[PDB]
Amino acid sequence: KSKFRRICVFCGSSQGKKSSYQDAAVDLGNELVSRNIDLVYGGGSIGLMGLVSQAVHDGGRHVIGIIPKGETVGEVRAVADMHQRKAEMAKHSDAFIALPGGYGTLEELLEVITWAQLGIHDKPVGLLNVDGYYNSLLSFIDKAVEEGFISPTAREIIVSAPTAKELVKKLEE
Amino acid sequence: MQKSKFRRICVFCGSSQGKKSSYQDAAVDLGNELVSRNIDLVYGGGSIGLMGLVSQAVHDGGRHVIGIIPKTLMVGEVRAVADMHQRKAEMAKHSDAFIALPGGYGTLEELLEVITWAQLGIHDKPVGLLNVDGYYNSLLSFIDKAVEEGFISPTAREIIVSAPTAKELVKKLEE
Ligand SMILES: [Mg+2]
Repeated sequence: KSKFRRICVFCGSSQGKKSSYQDAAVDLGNELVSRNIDLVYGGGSIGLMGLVSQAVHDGGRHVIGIIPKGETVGEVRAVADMHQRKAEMAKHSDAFIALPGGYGTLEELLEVITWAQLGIHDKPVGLLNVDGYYNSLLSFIDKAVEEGFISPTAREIIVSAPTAKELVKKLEE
Repeated sequence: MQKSKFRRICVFCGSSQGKKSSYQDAAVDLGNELVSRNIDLVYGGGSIGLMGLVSQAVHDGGRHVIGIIPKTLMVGEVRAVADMHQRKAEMAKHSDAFIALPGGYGTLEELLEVITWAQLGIHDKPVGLLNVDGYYNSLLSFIDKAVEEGFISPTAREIIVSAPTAKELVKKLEE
């Protein structure tokens, strides 16, 4: 049995131009279903977001979408604002994984990393770096670990892998 | 004869001062740019790393400085709010634009949050990067990618303004 009851997945509300990223989202969803882990997410039915949330739901697992202020599958939670949204999503998950996404996923994925670095939480954090999507952002962190702004230890907060299967294999340890 | 359209700008940055003095000079020049433009500061609230260099530079220059700190722990004014989220909200509400000097996870998260809100149209405050010796080059390239793969609209990439010096950066923010 997985040490996680729920994993908060941040990802593209857009589907992207490559079916490769779309298949990853679906696979990640099936990985949660198989490992008996439920899904926490930002809600809605659009983009890689829809796929994984629908994939997890279709597989029979529980899905919770937390929105601020398309349709959200599973249990929906509407909160005050985007701050409360990130507050809530992070207060009910046992790990955070980001799939390729845009500014949205970045910020959320970074606040959580900053929170894990500051001690606020120690949940694992992972990047599903498919087709090299996150390569640069991943080198920038290194540029940040080289110049003196991020410690080699905090850099390790970021777990990465090219596929959902292997990716979860690392978070579980 | 010159007036900036900014009552105050918010500055985020590295808890450290970076390994290159070129980064420290950029934080000093940035504060001297705000002063030279009669722009006050909206920053965190410490005396270490780059934060200290830019806030003290603005203070010495005789401009107003406001630093918001989470009341958890513990120049110019000092405010303490409940949590880290209320911190960003105040800092964002009390400033006209946003700029980032080199920094780590926290700086990058403060930045992506205000940039993301501009994307959603919540606010229209300019956001800029003080690119010291190419520090953010790879971040700018990742975004370029996040534009080619269809996750960041061609226009949303233009939210991030950037330049190698504080003067060159504030001119771009002015528009
Ligand atoms: Mg841990």
